[PDB]
Amino acid sequence: HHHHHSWREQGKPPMLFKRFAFGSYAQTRAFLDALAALSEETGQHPQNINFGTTYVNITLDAAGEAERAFAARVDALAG
Amino acid sequence: HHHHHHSWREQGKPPMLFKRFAFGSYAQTRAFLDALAALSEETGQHPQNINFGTTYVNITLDAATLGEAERAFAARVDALAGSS
Ligand code: NI
Ligand code: NI
Repeated sequence: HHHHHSWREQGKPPMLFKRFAFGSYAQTRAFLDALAALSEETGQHPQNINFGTTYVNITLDAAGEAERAFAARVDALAG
Repeated sequence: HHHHHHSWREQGKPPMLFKRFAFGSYAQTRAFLDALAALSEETGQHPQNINFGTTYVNITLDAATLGEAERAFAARVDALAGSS
């Protein structure tokens, strides 16, 4: 049990989707920088990232244990 | 090479400008994304949405309009992609 907003599983070949919210552009930008660093280190890239000034939508495609662990590393970065 | 000189597309009910940029590698896409963040901070102008993968970036600009401030932002984004 935790207090993070859940990742939603959807689509025929399943995907994990989550919308992260931030209080300002600077907080969104700082998170996107840490998310880029995470993908660069791991070689694991979400299938899609899209963002505005106060939100980041992330979609992870089925490679599973590894997808859930990457979603947990992203949740840890958000807070 | 990919082509970055195509026109921005005008689309949607309150008009928006839309363009997709494609790159040959993650390094090139990432350099463009980092330069786009610097541009937004320089201008204080932020796209409505930036939507990307490892080899492409889709940008949507909203009406402040649409006027010349939005078109000038679009042209500076083209110059970051190598088109001027
Ligand atoms: Ni052409
Ligand atoms: Ni050519």
